[PDB]
Amino acid sequence: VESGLRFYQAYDQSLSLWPIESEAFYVSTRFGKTHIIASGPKDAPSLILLHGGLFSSAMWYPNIAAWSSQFRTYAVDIIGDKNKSIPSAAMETRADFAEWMKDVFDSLGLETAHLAGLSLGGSHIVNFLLRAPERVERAVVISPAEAFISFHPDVYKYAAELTGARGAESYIKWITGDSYDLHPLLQRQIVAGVEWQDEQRSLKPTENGFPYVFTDQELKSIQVPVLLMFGEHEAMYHQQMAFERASVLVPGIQAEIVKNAGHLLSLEQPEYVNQRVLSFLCGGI
Ligand code: NA
Ligand code: NA
Repeated sequence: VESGLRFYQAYDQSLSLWPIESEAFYVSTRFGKTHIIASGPKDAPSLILLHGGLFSSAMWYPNIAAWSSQFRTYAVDIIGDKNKSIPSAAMETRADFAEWMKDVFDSLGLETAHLAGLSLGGSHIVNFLLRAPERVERAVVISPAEAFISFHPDVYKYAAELTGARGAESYIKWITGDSYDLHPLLQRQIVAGVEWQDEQRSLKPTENGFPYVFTDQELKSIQVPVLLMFGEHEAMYHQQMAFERASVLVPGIQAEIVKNAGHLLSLEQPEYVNQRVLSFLCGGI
């Protein structure tokens, strides 16, 4: 609608921050046309990027130049969230999420890929590497939306109030923390995203979907290299407990808690995150 136009306009603004050339297009999936922003050398290994809830692929601007030197990066807009992907059938269960991603891989012509993701996209990645390990090279999970530990009860109050601008600002103020401000373009886009009343693109809890805490049983079964990163100031849960749990259960995991950052780790400490991910991704033998 009218709000939808304002959101699409804000998204296009945010994309002026993209530091390199890229190709935007849609791929077909059984859950709808999924928006991709692709960058980097066309013969380089594949890297799928999954944004946090409400942020869209635009949030990768301070990481994309570093990662697209050595990888063909595909920044994927999670279908059913506020972004350019266009939902058909609602994506509802954790099985659906992995099927959606298989279709994305398929439409992109990819047998395997590296994946890196924040928050919601981080939780997609854990779900994907569990259900489709054969399609995953190396996996990077940053500030995951649950997955390793339960949210603070608070999280649901903030989520429930995402019904207009006031709610979005309140969410942003809380999630960023007192030490970090979003770039004004991203601030605007996220607010306009929430203002846009579109239920098909509104994130909501579903029966056998997200949010989800993976069981000891599931986590012990992980068979791919995982890099797990939390910020010391993570507002959404006790990152120490998530760290301890992941470290104990996941075979060969590299897990860490980064100083002077909260939830939005790839945005707050891009210099560190950029290189840490490059180092991990090129760590395969
Ligand atoms: Na802030
Ligand atoms: Na915390």
